[PDB]
Amino acid sequence: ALPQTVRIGTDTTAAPFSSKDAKGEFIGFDIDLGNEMCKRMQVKCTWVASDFDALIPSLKAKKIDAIISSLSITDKRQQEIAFSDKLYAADSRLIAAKGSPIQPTLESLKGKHVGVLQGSTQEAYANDNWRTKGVDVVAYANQDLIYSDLTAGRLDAALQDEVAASEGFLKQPAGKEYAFAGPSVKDKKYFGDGTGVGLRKDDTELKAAFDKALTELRQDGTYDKMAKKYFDFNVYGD
Repeated sequence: ALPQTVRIGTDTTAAPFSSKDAKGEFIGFDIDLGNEMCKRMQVKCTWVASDFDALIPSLKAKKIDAIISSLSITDKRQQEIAFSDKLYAADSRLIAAKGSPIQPTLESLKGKHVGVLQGSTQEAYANDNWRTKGVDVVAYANQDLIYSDLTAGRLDAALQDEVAASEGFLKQPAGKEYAFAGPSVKDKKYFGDGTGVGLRKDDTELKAAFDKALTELRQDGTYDKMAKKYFDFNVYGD
């Protein structure tokens, strides 16, 4: 049977997906999707704040019943847990000066100076596709110096998480004359097949319930209306 109340863990340091507001309520697109799905499932849902690295251990231990915390659908996680259908994309994307002809391709980037945060999935993507194929990819300890070097002209482009970059640098003053160069880069290995509700593999009824609500709230326009509160682009992706 479904839980009497579904405990959903989430990391509230992740605006505009999951944070706390001035009255201590959970807010964001993850919260909006979770709340809207639980409603269509006709099940009680309780949000549970947790560090991100605790979420999958708490789920396996049955301390919670789902995870909605921008949890990327990767094959390695798919070895230990289940996911609903995709909630939205979590892909990466190049940033460069406005007007840059740069594309996220070997052919475009060869000879260009590309920065990535050391230890990130962006660095990993950049290593296999670009660094090892002869692109000058430089890893950085701190994101602040990536952007500083970009605006200084020391880099030509930075590979960043799309939404993080869209909400951070590109809305800050220093990013005013910067834009995404080309489209997002998609790769399940490194960025997952979007994010989804994390669930225990044995909880097949719960997965079906989330997937069903999610399809209905997408088809009747609710997904698009809720996403418009935070994003001026196709956050769902393909």
